[PDB]
Amino acid sequence: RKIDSVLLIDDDDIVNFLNTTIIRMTHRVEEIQSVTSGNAAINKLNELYAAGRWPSIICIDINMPGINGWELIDLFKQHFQPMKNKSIVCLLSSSLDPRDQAKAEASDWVDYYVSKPLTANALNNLYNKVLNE
Repeated sequence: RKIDSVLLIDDDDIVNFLNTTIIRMTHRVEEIQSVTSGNAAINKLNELYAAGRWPSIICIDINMPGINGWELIDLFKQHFQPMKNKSIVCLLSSSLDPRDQAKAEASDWVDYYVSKPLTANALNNLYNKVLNE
């Protein structure tokens, strides 16, 4: 019942650190990694496709120096459509907004949209989404 992994994309280290603690507190995930930008994300997911590997869950901060989480998804839509459904994608935004909630629901790449850091509830649905895969 473990989860293979989660990749976190945020440019704020304290948040990556917090989120990755709160995932540790959950005892349900095998490996956790972290990148701090959209292009570093590409390079890593890319290095990953190249392996059986694809993160079990992906979290992405909307607001990021350089391209934001929406542009990163637009790029996923275009580089990585193999995986559109081999992943579970969570978007995060410090401040929650209705516009964005709606796009997340729209988008078939984004499975969820929350504030920051991860909570235990949010991680539980994410785990349930990977299991009702």
